[PDB]
Amino acid sequence: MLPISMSDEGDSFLVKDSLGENKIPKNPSKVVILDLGILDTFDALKLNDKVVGVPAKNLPKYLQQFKNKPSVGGVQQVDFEAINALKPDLIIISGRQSKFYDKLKEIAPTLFVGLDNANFLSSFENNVLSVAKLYGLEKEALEKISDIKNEIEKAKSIVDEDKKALIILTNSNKISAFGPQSRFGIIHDVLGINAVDENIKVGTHGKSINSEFILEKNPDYIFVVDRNVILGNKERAQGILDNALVAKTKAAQNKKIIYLDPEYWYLASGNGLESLKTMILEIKNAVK
Ligand SMILES: [Fe+3]
Repeated sequence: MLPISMSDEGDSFLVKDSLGENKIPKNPSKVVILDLGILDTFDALKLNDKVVGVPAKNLPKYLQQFKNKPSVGGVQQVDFEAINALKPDLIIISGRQSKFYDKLKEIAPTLFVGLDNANFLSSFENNVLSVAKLYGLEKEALEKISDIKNEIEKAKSIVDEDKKALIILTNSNKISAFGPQSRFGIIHDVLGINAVDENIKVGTHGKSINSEFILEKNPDYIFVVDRNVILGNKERAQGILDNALVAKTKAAQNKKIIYLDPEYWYLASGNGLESLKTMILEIKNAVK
């Protein structure tokens, strides 16, 4: 995962990222943001007035200050006609919109703020700082990055190293597991919670598993991300895991099956100076 690089050209920056190269004007004034975390970072840096389009169909509870903005669809259902009609000077995307990069780059300079699951903290810093640098706000960004570092250390200091967690996602009645360096990796990689099974190694899709696997591993914590909440489906993780095999795990018996808010974890708000902070606190409060 290539870090974002910028070179000053007076009125504009020459910007290189994993997907390509763009000329980005300084102080862009009409920004379409498809990544929810970076939307939150815009709010944290007081750049709300620079934003002209957001994915209103997936706008979570903590980003309701952007409901007034023009909708450019959802994080997957990108509305190209809407984006084009706004005439933006900058489009910002993450992993979900990489597939749309060439069409978006025909409308305006398109900055990629991907989170590298193998290098979460560095990519996050580089994403926040590269946005800040467009506006001259490096100093504000560093103070907020330093707040996140502080929250990380508060979380870490409370972790019980004798305990092991499993991370699962639920989608319809299907359960998939995720481990270190996956899309939920920060629970293991940044907050230092031990994985039950270090050998689950996956990215965005996950290992297909069942309630017998979960009992076999017998984790002390189960972190559940229920994709059914995002997709509107009738099935609920709470129903999926209410069975006799899961009931016998240390997790069920100690009431440490923890239902993480998928508006943060699944929508992947990790680029947010305030949303990352809330996710770190959600982990910390679930295990302390
Ligand atoms: Fe998805």
